[PDB]
Amino acid sequence: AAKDVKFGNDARVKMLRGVNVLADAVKVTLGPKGRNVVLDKSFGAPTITKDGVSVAREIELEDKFENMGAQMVKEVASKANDAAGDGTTTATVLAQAIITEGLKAVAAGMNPMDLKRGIDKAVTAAVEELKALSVPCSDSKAIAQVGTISANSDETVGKLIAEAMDKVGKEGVITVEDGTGLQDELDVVEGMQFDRGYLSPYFINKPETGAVELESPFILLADKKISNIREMLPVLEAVAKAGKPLLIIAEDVEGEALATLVVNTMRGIVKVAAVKAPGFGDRRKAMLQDIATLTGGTVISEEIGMELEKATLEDLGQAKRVVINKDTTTIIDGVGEEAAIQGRVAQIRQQIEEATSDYDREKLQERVAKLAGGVAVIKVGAATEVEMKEKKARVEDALHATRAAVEEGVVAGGGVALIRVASKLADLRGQNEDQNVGIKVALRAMEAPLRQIVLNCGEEPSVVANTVKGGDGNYGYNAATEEYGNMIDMGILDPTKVTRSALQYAASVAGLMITTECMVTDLPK
Amino acid sequence: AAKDVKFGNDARVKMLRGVNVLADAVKVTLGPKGRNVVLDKSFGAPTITKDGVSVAREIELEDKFENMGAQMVKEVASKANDAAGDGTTTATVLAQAIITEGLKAVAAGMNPMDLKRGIDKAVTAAVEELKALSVPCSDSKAIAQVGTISANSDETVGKLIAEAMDKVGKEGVITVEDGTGLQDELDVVEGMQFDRGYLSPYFINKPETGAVELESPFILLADKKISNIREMLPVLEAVAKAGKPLLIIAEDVEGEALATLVVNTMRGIVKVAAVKAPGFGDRRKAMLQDIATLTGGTVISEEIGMELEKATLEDLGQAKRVVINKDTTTIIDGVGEEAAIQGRVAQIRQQIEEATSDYDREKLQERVAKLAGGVAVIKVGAATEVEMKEKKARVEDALHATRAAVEEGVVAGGGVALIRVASKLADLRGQNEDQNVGIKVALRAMEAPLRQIVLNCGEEPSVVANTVKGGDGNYGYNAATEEYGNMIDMGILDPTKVTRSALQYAASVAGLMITTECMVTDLPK
Amino acid sequence: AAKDVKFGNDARVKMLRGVNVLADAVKVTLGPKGRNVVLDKSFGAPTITKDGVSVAREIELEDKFENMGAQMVKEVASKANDAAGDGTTTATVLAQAIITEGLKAVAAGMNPMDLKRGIDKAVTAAVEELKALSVPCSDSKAIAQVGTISANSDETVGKLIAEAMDKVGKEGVITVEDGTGLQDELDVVEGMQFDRGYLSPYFINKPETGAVELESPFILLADKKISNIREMLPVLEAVAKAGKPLLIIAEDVEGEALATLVVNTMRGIVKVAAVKAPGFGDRRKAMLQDIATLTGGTVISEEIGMELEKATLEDLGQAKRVVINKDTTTIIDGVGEEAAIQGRVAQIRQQIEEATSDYDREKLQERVAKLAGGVAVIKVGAATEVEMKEKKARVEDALHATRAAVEEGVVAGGGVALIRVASKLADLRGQNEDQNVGIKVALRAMEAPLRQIVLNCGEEPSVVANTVKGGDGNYGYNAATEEYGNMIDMGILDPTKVTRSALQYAASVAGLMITTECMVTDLPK
Ligand SMILES: Nc1ncnc2c1ncn2[C@@H]1O[C@H](COP(=O)(O)OP(=O)(O)OP(O)(O)=S)[C@@H](O)[C@H]1O
Ligand SMILES: Nc1ncnc2c1ncn2[C@@H]1O[C@H](COP(=O)(O)OP(=O)(O)OP(O)(O)=S)[C@@H](O)[C@H]1O
Ligand SMILES: Nc1ncnc2c1ncn2[C@@H]1O[C@H](COP(=O)(O)OP(=O)(O)OP(O)(O)=S)[C@@H](O)[C@H]1O
Repeated sequence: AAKDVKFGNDARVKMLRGVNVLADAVKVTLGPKGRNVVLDKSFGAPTITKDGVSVAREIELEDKFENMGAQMVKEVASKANDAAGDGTTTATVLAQAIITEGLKAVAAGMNPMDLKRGIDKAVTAAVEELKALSVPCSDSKAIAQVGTISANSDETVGKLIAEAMDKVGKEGVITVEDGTGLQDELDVVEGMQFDRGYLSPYFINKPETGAVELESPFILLADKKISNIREMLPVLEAVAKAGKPLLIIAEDVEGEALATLVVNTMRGIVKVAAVKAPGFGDRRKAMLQDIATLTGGTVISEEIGMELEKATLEDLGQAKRVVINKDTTTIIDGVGEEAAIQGRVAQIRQQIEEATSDYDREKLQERVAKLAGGVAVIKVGAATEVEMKEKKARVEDALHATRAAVEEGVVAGGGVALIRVASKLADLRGQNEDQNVGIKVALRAMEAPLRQIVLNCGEEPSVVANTVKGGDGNYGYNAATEEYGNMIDMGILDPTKVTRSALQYAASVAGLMITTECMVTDLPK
Repeated sequence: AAKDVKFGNDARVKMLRGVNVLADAVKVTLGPKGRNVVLDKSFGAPTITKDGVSVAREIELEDKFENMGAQMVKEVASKANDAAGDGTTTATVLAQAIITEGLKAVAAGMNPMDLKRGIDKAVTAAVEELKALSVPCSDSKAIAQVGTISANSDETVGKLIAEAMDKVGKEGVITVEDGTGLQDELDVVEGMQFDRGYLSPYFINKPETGAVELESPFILLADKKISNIREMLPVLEAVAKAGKPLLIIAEDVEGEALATLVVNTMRGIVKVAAVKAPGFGDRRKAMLQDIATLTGGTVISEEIGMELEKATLEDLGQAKRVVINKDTTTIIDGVGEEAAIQGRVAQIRQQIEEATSDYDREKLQERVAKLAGGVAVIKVGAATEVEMKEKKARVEDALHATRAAVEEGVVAGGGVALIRVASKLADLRGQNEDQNVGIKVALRAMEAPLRQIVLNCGEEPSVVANTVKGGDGNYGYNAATEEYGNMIDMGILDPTKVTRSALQYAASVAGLMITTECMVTDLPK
Repeated sequence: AAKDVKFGNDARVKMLRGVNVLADAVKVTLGPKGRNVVLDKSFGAPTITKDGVSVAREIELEDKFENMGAQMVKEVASKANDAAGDGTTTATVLAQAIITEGLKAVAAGMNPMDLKRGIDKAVTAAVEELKALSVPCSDSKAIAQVGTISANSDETVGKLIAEAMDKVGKEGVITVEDGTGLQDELDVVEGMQFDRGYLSPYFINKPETGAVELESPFILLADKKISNIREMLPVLEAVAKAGKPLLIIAEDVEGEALATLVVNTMRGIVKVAAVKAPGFGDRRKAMLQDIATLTGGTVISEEIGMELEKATLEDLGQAKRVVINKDTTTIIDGVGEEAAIQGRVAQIRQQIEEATSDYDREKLQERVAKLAGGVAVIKVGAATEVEMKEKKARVEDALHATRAAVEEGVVAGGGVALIRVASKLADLRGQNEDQNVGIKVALRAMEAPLRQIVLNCGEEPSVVANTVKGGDGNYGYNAATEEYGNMIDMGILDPTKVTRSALQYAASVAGLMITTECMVTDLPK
């Protein structure tokens, strides 16, 4: 239809208003002293939440221009949340700071492209500087410490994460569900993890988590493009007779199949989920064979000649559980015999031995790693179900933070990492005045998180920020106790990966917003 | 859709207006001299009630922000009602007082978080002070007295509840039914009680009471989740042939099952209500076996291999009547033979003997307690049906108040307990000026119930409050007779539990509301 | 009446709008290719002028705040005009450029005071750079050249002014009148020069010239502060009998005295003007005695004991013509006998000889200089009266430009002096980022005059400015012939005192207006 076009400074001020609204709403909740934000619910009492993700998710604006500016900032912040699993409001605060200052400079007649270049130079220098500040978190002691800190200062969860990491390995797989007993337990069983997301969001049976949980499902294996609904009617009838949930592994699923599966799930007769095939090409076929070995299933490929119509329940694979993250999968305790798994591992090991290509050898090495290490499973232990769910959530987020710290490292949190790298990069200069201004904008915007935390605490942000800058090393402000001190000693730690991702994504969105003039949208109707 | 966002002081004033409206509407009906409140009935004459619960339930405003604030206060007040049984209007009055004073202080630039900390410290000291002031109510004489006072000064109900408590036990199960003869009767038979709530409010066949009553129903004992309606279609055919209502106890039911059961109940062909299974894991199965032994039913579990499709009426359990409270269940006189009942009791007794874990032994002990003590049945006795209903309601609310007093204790009522606690804590001080102001706000808000009661009586609230404060012990104001005196001599008594719950929940909602800035809601349309 | 107060950024934008309006209106007429501007005349046809002063004088805006901004810029531009004589539009263009860029920077969040400091540092460096670039104009050849260039390329007036200044002296005083014959005439006669302005503008009998012309007037000479009108009634009667205009030398006059003189001049019976006494103190008395010697008058002083009431026509002095200026005064051919003039000159010469104080000796030296050099009179010569007026105006403005060039020097005009200065000062840096920005604002605003001239010519200003910057020395753009070349060779020359004053005053107003927060006015009524 017709579309209103606003280009020039008016577009920029609309975008600025939108990012301002979203950033205020979401930054009010940053830190331990984050002030509550109450979101209206359609039916029943409103929810109260200091979680930045929820308040950001529930933000849409009336007028299209500032609404889409807010949507851009929200999308990049959610991307940052997906990258590291944390640091959403930090990313949005860094965004709001950089966009505000950069758009002020652009209104000041500066060249937007040079500002973009200066901000990019500043942020890459800050990223490598943070990598210089990073403290390794390889020892199990720091693993337990960060697990404790992430989960509201609980030592048991940190201990559990430490033991799981010791058992399954540094880069293994860790999952958590509920346990029957009051005591936490640990076990390791052959499993899986390949990075593929669900085809449609509607497969989520528990929206609050964002994944699915199929207790004892079948699993299908297919190297063939899902073309017609007629191909999987026999398996649908079989699974309906079985009264048991089902999963689908396919090369790709067509939109008509998307509509059919969504309709079937809404009907509730069959609980079917589908996910993209992992890997690619002959590697994809080999790992599909690995999954068939795991679950006792069989790969149905057109080249072989078999068809999805000729599929019996015996041909289908099985597992005792499966969870699909938004961009990852995990099957646990494949029914397939362990002797066959060992044989397949040995076969791929000789494939590694004969391998000459470096990247193919890396693919084979990670294939044997994921096929032999399996998955470590955690079961939470307490008395009542409310504490089951809350402690399960604590374990989940602590595991996310701990793995993020293991991947890259851990730096003194509380927003002092950014302060320290900013003070380090005080002498950075670009190729002209505009690039220098952009660099200074980035540097002064990287002080935003600490200032916001202090403002939420109620103290004067400028005084605390100046005091923190005066100190050196990890000297910083404690929001909880309102006392200065070595941030690492008091346990306030934030994974280097989360801060790096938040900073980089905020810089990316801010640079992309600074260099925008035209903005086409539907008419207000 | 688009969402209007209001953050800052305007959010606070909107929420203050909403709580003011709800608090006025519900506090006008506090105490014995509560003024009547009139509400719409869509068809017919309006209803008239001094009951705070109804007037609070029917309040929800037109503009979104104050509406949602009123919804917060209403939700917390209803939570207090569910926890204790009464004290809803007291909770809302305390919440209004604390909100008004706290927001007035926050407008004065005081730190919201410190105010919340001060209020929390004050209310914790207040709660332990109430526990200090608590008077035990273990004697049957005070049990009868509180039962009499709760039920509009009726001694017969106090006598009945005293006899029932003596017969079954202190922490037994008490139930009230309708009797044939004018004389009141009492009989105790093997029964059940586990704390689980209904899946959907639509199961409620009697909305005014909040539960359901099934005369001589079947009960379907299950162990797995409900995946398809096909699993219990033969059960539905059997219960339709029987023409007698049915209940479902199972691990869980899903959304399509809820829709199916709601549609079936609206049809009226089958009267079916489902409830979540009790316990957790192995003890869940143990108490399911206990239910099987009570009702003569059989546990259906996929692990055993049994399926819901092959369900026969003989396999179904039975009872002579069933009532499911909003968050509790009771089955009375399970048809199952009593012999197996004491066999199971003895078995679990030896399980207690061999038990080494303390909490598992506690679960086994409460299991044998609930399996041996059974349920008390107290059928009301009078001439006509109108007095049947009103006296049944009186027995219900008197039972709630009496058990609440038994659990914790009983303190001087009329709002004097809070006055005495506030006077005791007059010297409490926090860590700075803001926490001190918060503590003083809580303390001066503790005088709201007595002041409101006196204002409803039409006297001068400040004069009566000052006179009560001048006195010591339990010296207070008898609203009914408009004369001072020892509040316990004339029997005006409040359970410690209800006052404690009201105070704590008012403090909690006040802490959440004081520290709120952002408020997102749909546009006014 | 009440007063509307506007402080903050809205004040800056209001002032910016006002100065933008004034600057556009007045800058359209800059340079030789200045576009015509049409003003409005209350009665008759509109006037048409390319003169910047005329268009600026007639601009005041309906909105009060814009009007205050415009009036500030107009005041400082008129002050710049008064300092040198020509360069009003250049001053306004510089002021507009600096104001626009500086207020844009202030909106960019930079410190106004540091911006003002940077601009002041830049303009001081620019002023000393102009003094470096200055070329002496002592030779009569360049004097005739600049006289020709100022007077629309007329060589005769350049010749005349050269001869006159050779006759009198470098720092002499030059005057122009109308001659009976078509041939130009020149003569030197004993005269006077002291710097004092008219007490009220209403004394101006010729508003288009801003001065008074009294043919053969009497001159009063008084050292006493005017007190009452009765003191000069007898002299007023005497001069009314004489039927001749009068001029008054007095220590000072008050409100009622000047009001009565204004009333009398409006009546037209007596055409009397009054000017403040020159200098100060015993020097004032000594050169009042010099004036008495010049005109044959007498000093009337209370200390001597003589009063203004006792004043005969013989006591009054005489001259053959007198002209007042806004801040200057000259009397020509005092009737006083030349022998007395020589005697007084000798007396003050011996006073110089005995003088020991350096500054008193300087006053004595300039006193003898003005008492011996006298005045120059240049009678313009042509046929008709219209060319009489236009050539007299040409002589006046050429004389102003030539004396301005003689005082300080002459630099390559056409706006390239400032271009070269800005290019020279490209490496100047302040004490921080804000001062650096202010310096760059001043430097980029120095290019405004040439850009505006080129834009008036219709060419692309950026291209011509870049070409001129590329060249070095006095290479520049000729607006009239639209071809590049050497300014000195092409005769486009500007006094170094006309450009310095414009630049300094533009910088002064820009600094004074950048650091303006609050701005009160009267209500719009
Ligand atoms: N008590 C504390 N005092 C100071 N800084 C803290 C404290 N607790 C956490 N942080 C820091 O807060 C940053 C993360 O922001 P928070 O909102 O507090 O936590 P979060 O779980 O990351 O929430 P978001 O919305 O994802 S940023 C990290 O740099 C932590 O080191
Ligand atoms: N005769 C009395 N004199 C003084 N106070 C009384 C008297 N009778 C009851 N009260 C008090 O009045 C309050 C009763 O409040 P209600 O009007 O029943 O509402 P509520 O108990 O706060 O909550 P609900 O859900 O409405 S019962 C309690 O604090 C009693 O202690
Ligand atoms: N032929 C020319 N080529 C280029 N520039 C010229 C030429 N003739 C004059 N100029 C410049 O044009 C400007 C003359 O400006 P004007 O229009 O006279 O206003 P102004 O001199 O700034 O002030 P006033 O009071 O109006 S005279 C000076 O900067 C001259 O150096």
